[PDB]
This record gives sequence, structure tokens and C-alpha cells, in this order.
Amino acid sequence: GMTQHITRMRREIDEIPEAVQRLLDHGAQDVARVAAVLRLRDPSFVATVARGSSDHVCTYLSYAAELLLGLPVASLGPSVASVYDARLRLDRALCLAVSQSGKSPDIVAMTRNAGRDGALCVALTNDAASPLAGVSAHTIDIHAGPELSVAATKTFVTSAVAGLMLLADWAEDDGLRAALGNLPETLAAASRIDWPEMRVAIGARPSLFTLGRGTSLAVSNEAALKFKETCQLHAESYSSAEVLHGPVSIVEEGFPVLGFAAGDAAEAPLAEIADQIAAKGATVFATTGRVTRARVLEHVRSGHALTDPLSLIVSFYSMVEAFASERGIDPD
Amino acid sequence: HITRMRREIDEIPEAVQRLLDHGAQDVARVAAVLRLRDPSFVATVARGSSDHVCTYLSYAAELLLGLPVASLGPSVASVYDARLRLDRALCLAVSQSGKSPDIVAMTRNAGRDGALCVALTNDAASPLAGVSAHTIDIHAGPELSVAATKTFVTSAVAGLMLLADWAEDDGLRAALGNLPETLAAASRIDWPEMRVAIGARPSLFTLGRGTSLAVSNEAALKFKETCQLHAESYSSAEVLHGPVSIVEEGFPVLGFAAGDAAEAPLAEIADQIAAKGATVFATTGRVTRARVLEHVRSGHALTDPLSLIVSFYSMVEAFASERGIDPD
Ligand SMILES: [Cl-]
Ligand SMILES: [Cl-]
Ligand SMILES: [Cl-]
Ligand SMILES: [Cl-]
Ligand SMILES: [Cl-]
Repeated sequence: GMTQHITRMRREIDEIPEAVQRLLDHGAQDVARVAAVLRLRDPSFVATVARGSSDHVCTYLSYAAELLLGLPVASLGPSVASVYDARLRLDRALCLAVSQSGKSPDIVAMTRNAGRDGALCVALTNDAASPLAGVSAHTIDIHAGPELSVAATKTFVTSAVAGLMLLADWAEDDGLRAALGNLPETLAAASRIDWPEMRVAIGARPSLFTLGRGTSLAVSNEAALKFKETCQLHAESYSSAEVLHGPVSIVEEGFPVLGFAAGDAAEAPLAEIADQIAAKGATVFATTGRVTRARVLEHVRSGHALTDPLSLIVSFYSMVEAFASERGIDPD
Repeated sequence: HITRMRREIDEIPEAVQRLLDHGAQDVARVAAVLRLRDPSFVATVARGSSDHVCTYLSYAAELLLGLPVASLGPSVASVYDARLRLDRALCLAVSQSGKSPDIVAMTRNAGRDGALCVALTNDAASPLAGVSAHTIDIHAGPELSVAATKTFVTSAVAGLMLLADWAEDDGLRAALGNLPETLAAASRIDWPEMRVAIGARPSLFTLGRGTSLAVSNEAALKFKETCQLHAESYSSAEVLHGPVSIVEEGFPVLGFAAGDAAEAPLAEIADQIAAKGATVFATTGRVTRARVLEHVRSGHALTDPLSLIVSFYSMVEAFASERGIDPD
């Protein structure tokens, strides 16, 4: 009938592909200009400033910068500025600040101090007129549009895409630029996956372990965050290289395990651990054809190692929304 | 009949004294190298509890020396074998055994790529030592318990000694020098009221702000490892904004506050949470709603967290032994 029965979370997941398209179209110029400044200034290291889901974006971008450009990336605790007002040596540094609204006093303070202390500050934000924009040398509008879902899926995806576009223009990497260019298609496909077998597993045992290795650890961390946020159920993210050596036995917990595998150098080791876990009797799923014991999760590859995780997180978001809506949990 | 964990905690003060006695020359040598090298940044390489030590040392280096500190994901070397730009950097690797192939690989590659690699380890003959330019033996000695309490304290102390000598910081050196006395005092505290709260509602939330977040993180880890009960560590500036309501969970909250600029904001958030009905304890006499936890100050802001974590280890050991939990 006339009453619509689509959650805000789902509405925003179905807007992710076009949001990325708007960022690719409308943000291309600003991104190219900042990349030109970076090639000229030629900084020798990167500092990131962020909190919450924005910090998972920063983790993603830290792997991307290190793998593409070889630049070491330091995550700066905002208290260094906001509590201690320490003087840092940031000449020759890019400071990358990531924040949906750009209002957080701590993020603004750290970004302001970074500039004072020599860094070229670039903000990735959904509000170009925010306080953060005002303390940065450059602002890249992520073109996420208004978020009404607490999942804030558009903000995560577009933040990461904005940072990847910058890195790709800075590195002058045509393979990555091509993959980025095709993301709306890839993400559209990814949003049509909702992993019914995982939803049944979680319904049976309602907590979740996520795994990542290398770059995909950033989306594994994001996935655990948003699962807690939207479903009010417990989740924990681990490196697949550390999961078998932590405080608690993952297998003894009896909860489903989801391995985030991108088509990169970490795909094989992730698959290997996923299978080892499944061989102990645990319920394990992984986003790769390489697993022989763990269950293969439907996924869409992107054309490049660094864009692959964005496709996986879109599929995850879609799984979580379906899980919640069919159980009468409106995330919002 | 004391537990191995209690015996381990009791050994902490002497272990720190041996580090001061037998590690001072090695630390002074490396500090002299660094002081003249004047690296523009620091990278850290660690996993598990050693990564909490790295967090602690990251804050210490930023606040003392103004150098930004980058935590390097070991897969960058072990999986991707990426070429990094680490010219002139200090790369600090922290590992009890120094055997982890990922830690060894990231450190080896850090050196390959220009960093001066310094290992803080309990085994000077380990593979990690073998790929480092300098090795500082932490003098932790054998781990007696899964809590691995000496390893954490001595690793941090070794890092702090290095930073204090590099910075030529008399006040920090003084505090470090008195650590065995401070930590002996700290080990005699076991927070009985906290144990009652945790017994009643057996999960724990720990908080820190700035430097003390390192020990907050360590605390949650070791509570989980020793007791097999859930714990999670948050920045006090973020705890009221996370995906799950801390007050609504109904579990005790432990605020770690050092005698630094973060003490007041930690105490304020601790009181806000307490004002909402949660059971909150904090290591500061500045809270007026949350309960004050007995604690020993050390003579320097940067050494204060080591006192707090020793008291915490003592509380956990008492909590576990009383309830029939044998961590070991
Ligand atoms: Cl923010
Ligand atoms: Cl990893
Ligand atoms: Cl290790
Ligand atoms: Cl008490
Ligand atoms: Cl903090």
C-alpha cells in the first residue's frame, strides 16, 4: 500500500552507489587540486585525526597510503592537543582529519594544532562549512548527503572513497583510479547481497566475531562497530593473525565468525585461518573462494586490492539491515 | 600458599630494580645515539600486551619529545612486503620473547627501509634482537602467570628510561629511580570494594584519558585473560558516545587517572557516569560522586600509570583467588 516499509538504514544503503557517483563527479576537481599540492609539497609522513567510525576510515587509509606511497601514518590521539596542548614536530607532514559533521572540539583542536606545528591539514568531511573545515588548509567534501541512519553507511563509504581518490591522484595510479571509477557499479551489486546463511547463524547465536588481515582489518573493525550500533548485540573484530592467540577462545564462544577477505596479498592467509577455525567446529564464513572448509560468502570484487573492502562492507551493511528488519529491530 | 600471579606481582619491584641496575648502561647508550640522531618520527612494532606498552610510550614520546609516533601494522611487511619511507626514523619493537615472525618481519623491514631499530625484549638472543640495531633487555625474567605482569611493567619502564635519558629529564629519571618503592606500595592495594562490585556484576569497563588510556587498555586485556570475564576499555572522552550504553549495561567502571592534565577531565566523566547510577571507581581524589580508589603517586605524570596497573593486577589476583578462578 501507500505506507512504505523500508528502514532508513536500507534507504541509505540503496543510496550508496549514487552517493559515490556524486563524489566522483563533483569532488574530482577538489581532489585533483589537493593531490597537486601534495605532489608539490612532497610530505614524508602522514598523521590522521579522527574518532568513531571515522577512525576506521583512517585505518583503511593508513594501509592505503603505506601500500601505495610507502608513507608512514601516525594516528594522533586528540588529547595530545585538547588536553596537553603538546607541541609536535609536524613539518613535512600531511595531517588528514576525517569527520562526518566536523564539529568535534577534540578533532578540531588536534587538526588546528597540527597546522600550527607545521602540517598541511586536509579535512574529509560531509560539511564544508564546519569548524574543522575552518582549521584546515583544504577541505574535501565527501558528498554523502544527509544521513538519517545511525548506521551512517554513506559517510563511511564516501569518506574512504574521498581518501582513496586523493591517494590515487597523488600516486598517479591508473589501476586504482579505474577501480574507483567503477565503484558505483560494484557497490550497486554488493548492496544486492544479504548473506541469509549468516543471518540464520546469528539468529541462532546472537553475537559476532569479524576478522580482517591487512587493509580489510579496517572494514572488519567498522563491521563490529556498526553491528553493535544497529542491533545492540555484541561483536568483536580481530586480526586473523591474532584471533587464535587472544584472551578468549573464539571457538569455545560458539558464535559465528565472518572473515573479511579482499583480493589482495592477505586473501590467502585470511582464508587459511578461516579454515583452521572451521576445522575446530566453529561456524565460519569468509568473503573469498579460497576457503575450502569455511563457508564462501557471496561477494563482488572491485578491480583493485584497495577498493575491495568497500564492496565487502556494503554487503555486510545489507546483511545487518536484513537481519534486524526481519527480527523487528529498527536500527533507528 | 600464594598464587603464581600474586608471586609474580610481588616480584615486580625487584625486577624493576634489576632493570635500573643492569639495563641503565644499555639504555643510556641508545639514548645518546637517539639524542644526536634527532629522528623526525618514531614507529612502533608490537602485538598483544606489548602494543599497550607501545601506546603508553607513544604518548610519552609525543609529550616529552614532540615526535609523532606511528603504529605499524606488521602485515605491511609480513603480507605485503611494502617498501616504506623510514629514513632517519626510530623504530621501537616491543616483544617479551622476540620470536613472533610478524614482529620480526616488520622490524627487519623497518631497518631495511631506513629506521634505527631498537628492541625492548626479555630475550637478548632472540630473532628480534637479531634484526635490531640495538637491544634493551627489559629484565622481566620468566613469566609466572598468564597475566605476564612483570613483562608489561619492565617493558614500559625500559621505554620510559630511554625517553628520559634522550630528553635528559631529571624529574622523570628521579621517578623512575624510585619505582621499586612506589610499586611495592602499589602492590599492597587490592581494592576490596571494587571486587565486591565486580563479583556482583562480573564484567568490567575501564577508562583512561591521554597517557592513562594505555594502562586502561592493558587492564581490560588482563582482566579477560586472567578471569575469562568480559572487559572493555574506553577513552573517557568517548564512553558516553559509543554504540552501547555503559550505564545501561550495569557493570562497574574503573577510571585510570594519572597526576597529569587528563586527571580533571577523567574525574568529571567518572562523576557524570556515577551520577547516572553506575558503580564507578577512579584513581583520583578529585571525584566527588564516583568512589575514590586508594592509589600511590610516583613523582612524575608519566610513571603514575605503572603504579595504577600494579594496584589493578593486585585487585584482579585477589578477585580471582577468592572466587576459585585459577588463571594458571
Ligand atoms: Cl567526529
Ligand atoms: Cl592484520
Ligand atoms: Cl610478541
Ligand atoms: Cl576499594
Ligand atoms: Cl583519550
